[PDB]
Amino acid sequence: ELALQRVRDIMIPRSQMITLKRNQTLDECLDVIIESAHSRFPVISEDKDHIEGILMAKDLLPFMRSDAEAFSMDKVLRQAVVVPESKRVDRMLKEFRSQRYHMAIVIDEFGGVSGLVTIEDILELIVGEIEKGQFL
Amino acid sequence: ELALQRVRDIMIPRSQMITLKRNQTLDECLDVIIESAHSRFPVISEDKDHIEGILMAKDLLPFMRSDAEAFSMDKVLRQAVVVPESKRVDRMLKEFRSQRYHMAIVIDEFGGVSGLVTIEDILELIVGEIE
Ligand SMILES: Nc1ncnc2c1ncn2[C@@H]1O[C@H](COP(=O)(O)O)[C@@H](O)[C@H]1O
Ligand SMILES: Nc1ncnc2c1ncn2[C@@H]1O[C@H](COP(=O)(O)O)[C@@H](O)[C@H]1O
Repeated sequence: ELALQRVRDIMIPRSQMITLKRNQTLDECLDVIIESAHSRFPVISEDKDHIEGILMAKDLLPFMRSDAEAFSMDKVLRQAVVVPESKRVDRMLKEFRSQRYHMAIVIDEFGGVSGLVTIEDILELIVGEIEKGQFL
Repeated sequence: ELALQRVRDIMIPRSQMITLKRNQTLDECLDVIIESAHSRFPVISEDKDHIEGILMAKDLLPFMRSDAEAFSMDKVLRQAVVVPESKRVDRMLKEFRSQRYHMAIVIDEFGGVSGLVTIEDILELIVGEIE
């Protein structure tokens, strides 16, 4: 059943993505991170169609030490992985697992950002199927 | 297949739990959290047999704001959920899902802490079965 669904069917659409701007202050970033409670965030330049990388909330913790250097986006920004929306979900899960990451940026047939997908949503689909089977 | 396993079979044993002490400073907590790379931590008093609660690393972030109050353990400590070693894993998964949490403390029949169990490890069992 995983082999038959595409990432587009399970992705978080572009409009629902919680992102950070490359030049936002630490306080603004914190407001977004704390309010949304997510762990990872696409980082954009001007708009959600231009993703510069991913920020992981955990990577902020070292900058909370009493003697740490100052935070800067350049110090924590990681490269984002991009996948086409047509990718099969079983292959997406295999890729998350083998390459050891959690979030991909999803692009459509025109090259624009159509959303994001995470390994957690694939696991949610699997367990959801478990609970549906248990419902019937 | 989950119904045939017990939490004892999949738990992180007591000796391997990465914990924080109730009276640790923010710097000490950060050292443990950053080194271990975990997201959630049992909080203990004298020893791992007395769990006072759970600390979630994300709950430290509000104290990073430029105008935030000072950190203290009392501001972030969360209540811990306890389950017996004998609990069947299908029931544990149902509980994590319905109550929407990730980590439970595992105790033996005498009241001692035998370890901790997480939803991530159950999901690892499931995905392992898929692949
Ligand atoms: N930056 C984000 N924007 C929108 N949704 C997200 C984001 N990060 C995670 N999610 C969604 O929230 C779920 C829980 O992940 P998290 O909130 O990071 O624990 C994921 O499986 C996604 O469906
Ligand atoms: N505080 C902890 N002490 C020991 N193991 C943990 C702790 N938190 C999570 N784990 C385990 O470490 C692995 C990754 O979980 P996490 O670090 O929360 O992403 C899983 O096998 C968890 O069961």
